[PDB]
Amino acid sequence: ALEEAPWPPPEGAFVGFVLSRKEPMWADLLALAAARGGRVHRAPEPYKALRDLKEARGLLAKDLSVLALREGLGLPPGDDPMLLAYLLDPSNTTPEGVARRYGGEWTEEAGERAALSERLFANLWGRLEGEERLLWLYREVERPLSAVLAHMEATGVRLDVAYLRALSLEVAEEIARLEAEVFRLAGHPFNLNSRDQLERVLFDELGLPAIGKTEKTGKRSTSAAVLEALREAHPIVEKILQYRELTKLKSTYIDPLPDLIHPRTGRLHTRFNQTATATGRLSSSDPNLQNIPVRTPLGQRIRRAFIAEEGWLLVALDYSQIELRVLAHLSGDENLIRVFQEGRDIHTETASWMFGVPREAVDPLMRRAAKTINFGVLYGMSAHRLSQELAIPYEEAQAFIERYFQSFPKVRAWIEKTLEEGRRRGYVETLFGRRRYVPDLEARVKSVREAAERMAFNMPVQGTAADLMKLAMVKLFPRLEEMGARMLLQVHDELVLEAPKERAEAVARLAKEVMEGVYPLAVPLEVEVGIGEDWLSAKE
DNA sequence: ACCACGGCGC
DNA sequence: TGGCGCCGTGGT
Repeated sequence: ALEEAPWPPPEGAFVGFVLSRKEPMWADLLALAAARGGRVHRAPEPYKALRDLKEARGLLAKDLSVLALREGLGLPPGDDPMLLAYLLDPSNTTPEGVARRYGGEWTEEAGERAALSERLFANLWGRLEGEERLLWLYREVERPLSAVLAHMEATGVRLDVAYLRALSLEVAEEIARLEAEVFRLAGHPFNLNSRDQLERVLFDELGLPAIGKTEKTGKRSTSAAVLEALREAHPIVEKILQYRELTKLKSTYIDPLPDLIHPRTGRLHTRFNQTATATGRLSSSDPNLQNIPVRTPLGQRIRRAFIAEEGWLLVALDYSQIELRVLAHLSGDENLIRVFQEGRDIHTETASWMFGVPREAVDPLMRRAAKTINFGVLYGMSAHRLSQELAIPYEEAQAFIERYFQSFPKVRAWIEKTLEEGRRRGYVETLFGRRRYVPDLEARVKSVREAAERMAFNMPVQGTAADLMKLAMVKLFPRLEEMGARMLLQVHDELVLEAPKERAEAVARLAKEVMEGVYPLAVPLEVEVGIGEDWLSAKE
């Protein structure tokens, strides 16, 4: 309110900034302002004014820092009340929402954003008083990570445009083949991408039985859940499912990628966000790396499109079975911990325990059953879905779930304990104290309660895995920077680096030891590491 | 263009 | 298998 001072601000001001568009690598900086002690300093020319700052403190600090890096200015992000809000409650994911909740308003003026940032930070910092685990997470994980993420987003990754052109044509050709077959079975062309038109074809013209309904529009569903069951009702059903698979891959991960190549860098600049998810896992966008298929050979073909700069090599590091390792640590189950201390193939070992047989006598189908259960228990898979993933009777599925918990009773115990903590405290927590609120545990509708139950015992595992990775990223980055290597991508429990040929194997060695020793667990952390000219070739 | 929606990937 | 980023569709 009282007088706006002229640029530049005193050291330690919070920034507010307006971009021409939300993606900083592609945006123009339209306006910059700083606030300290409630007084605002507005920048005459924003790009030059960036030079006057030593740190970006404020809402979306990381995003200003990426744009600053684009311009060759080293402007590290620092304090950011988004990070505080997210630690207090991970349903806090955006500035608008955080302002709506805690005070103030997210507007479109730089000066006001800078003033809001300063007030919110003080406010939220006060609300965190005495929350020592969350404060530890802020100082040791979230704040320093934000600078790592700025480096990753600003550096981007090289794409193999020639390879993607060839992949596009190969997929395009298979799609054309399938739609021709579909039209022949239907007797006319129609828009396969229109669920309304497909509904008419399947259930009115071809007279197939409808099963499920749609959620809100109240029509006959054509979802995979329905088509799955109808695969014998008509040969057209299988063709649609194949068509959908390929068209989703092409529309999402083949066609858009070259347009994301930045004209100034010649690289693709994946956006990373540390306040997006319920669990604390990093999120990515443009493209969303998390949803590149993980089973299909198609998924593998997409990773082949990510390549090293000439003379460099990609290094891919993955925390193997980290979710189950974390579950072993949280549960304290001695039989599960043993598997991982023995360094044995953990699904074979699981099968060995479950079925009461030596490991030599575990056959591949038994291993598959154990693998399915290991992750079904983790994610709270149903006996019904189990019996159809293994293709066995429903009652044999139930028996198999119980068999797992008889062998790993402390896992059963930990799940129930976690739900009890959640029902009593209103939230659950990770190893490090990252917190998720779970109000719908005490709910009437069975459907909703069970979804809440699943979040309640997943979040502690997923979030612990998440913060192990983040902590490792924070620790690795200054070591990589000094070698002239880069951190490029993070997805699931995997990290991808770029280093010159000559330093590649040294960088691999270094990254593996930092990641494996980032924190002591009841079981060791194991990192799978590979080196290659593309991402697919590096993951092995 | 905006939006909600079905559908699908994790 | 298991909140949201993603796509194309269809209503303004």
